[PDB]
Amino acid sequence: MTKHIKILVIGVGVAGPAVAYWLKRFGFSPVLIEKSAAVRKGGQALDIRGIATHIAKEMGIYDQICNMRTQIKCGRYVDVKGNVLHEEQGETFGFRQDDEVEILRGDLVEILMKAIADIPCEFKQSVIKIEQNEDSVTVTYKDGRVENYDLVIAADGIHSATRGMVFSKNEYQLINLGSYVSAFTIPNYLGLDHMELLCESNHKLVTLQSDSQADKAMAGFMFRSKHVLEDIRDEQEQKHFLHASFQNFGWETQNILNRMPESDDFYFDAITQIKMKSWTKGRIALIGDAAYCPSPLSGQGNNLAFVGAYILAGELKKADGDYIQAFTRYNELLHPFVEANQQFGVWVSESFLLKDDEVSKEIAEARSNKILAMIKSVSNSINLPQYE
Ligand SMILES: Cc1cc2nc3c(=O)[nH]c(=O)nc-3n(C[C@H](O)[C@H](O)[C@H](O)COP(=O)(O)OP(=O)(O)OC[C@H]3O[C@@H](n4cnc5c(N)ncnc54)[C@H](O)[C@@H]3O)c2cc1C
Repeated sequence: MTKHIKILVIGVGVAGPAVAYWLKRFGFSPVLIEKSAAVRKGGQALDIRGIATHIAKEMGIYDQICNMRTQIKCGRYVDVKGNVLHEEQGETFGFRQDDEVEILRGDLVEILMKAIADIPCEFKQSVIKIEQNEDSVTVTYKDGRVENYDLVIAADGIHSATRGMVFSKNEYQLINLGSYVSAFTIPNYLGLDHMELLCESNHKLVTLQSDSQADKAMAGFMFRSKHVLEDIRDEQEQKHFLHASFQNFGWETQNILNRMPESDDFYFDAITQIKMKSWTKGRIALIGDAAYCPSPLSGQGNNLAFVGAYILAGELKKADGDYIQAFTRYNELLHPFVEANQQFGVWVSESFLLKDDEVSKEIAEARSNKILAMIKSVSNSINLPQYE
């Protein structure tokens, strides 16, 4: 029966715990593994918008998520001289409305994990080899130990090890949107109070905010550049590149970068999308960022994770565990919605920053209203199946 189907879920992020929840709810018995020692605190702020809110509510975690929501009261577009060009309330500023809500990743994962306390999960575990035939998937762990599963569902992030292990270069594209993103936490030297400031130029923008930690501020950088690092993983090269890339930006960049060396949660990566004709191969399926990351410019990453988790578990349910039928349904039903939200992210990468002109209240406001409407449109551009 479905209960006795062995399913390995790799990655305790959003998609992994999400798909584990729905699989369990739909009569299956999944198990989770995680490379990290434990759930990482805080981190990037995730949007739960569109249909993802409906899924969250059915999961019985929506009120919990709201209890832990970000509490930015005010967002401001400012020029390099610190003048306020355009101001908006927090939710509107983040292009959210209605029941939509923003929550830090770590907080959301903790909530997700509490919702699946009955599901076996093993941290500090890593898969080093995967092999499958028609009957089974053989998983080799770090210590050389081996186990067999009927199915493996990998939710191990945009830099998916599993994707590289299972798929060839012809079976997926890493789509570069010609821009970089960086973020780190610093002392709230400005004394921001549940407020975010955003300053921008023709190719770059810098954000600075404080929210749930009063004596801390989260700095953000987004910019376009065709430059390539000799080693994109080299944190020292990242900080040198970022500093040199913003040396003449003005505004608070000097004050922010002066505090960068002492920040301990530094993050830097290219803005990238994962494009796959098929998210699956035999008994293995990718999900979440590993399968179809829409990049931070889309704001749809979380949305796609929840929807993917719901549909995949659903189609497996309807197929009574027949993964071949389910995986096909998984690819067909979900791709257009993924592609829609990915194209939105691409659009943001190409037209959010003013090409020629300097920002003003009129532009900031019109652009804000336009993005709010458009994101609402794409985030709801799928008709969610009812598996129950
Ligand atoms: C700077 C930034 C800002 C963002 N902003 C937004 C936003 O505003 N709105 C939005 O909707 N989305 C945003 N996103 C995207 C969003 O964070 C993700 O799409 C979402 O968390 C879903 O990710 P996931 O669960 O598929 O994988 P992840 O959240 O990356 O989790 C993967 C998990 O698997 C683990 N793992 C990794 N490799 C392995 C391995 N080999 N073996 C075992 N475990 C492994 C990781 O430690 C992690 O816990 C942003 C992303 C970034 C980087």
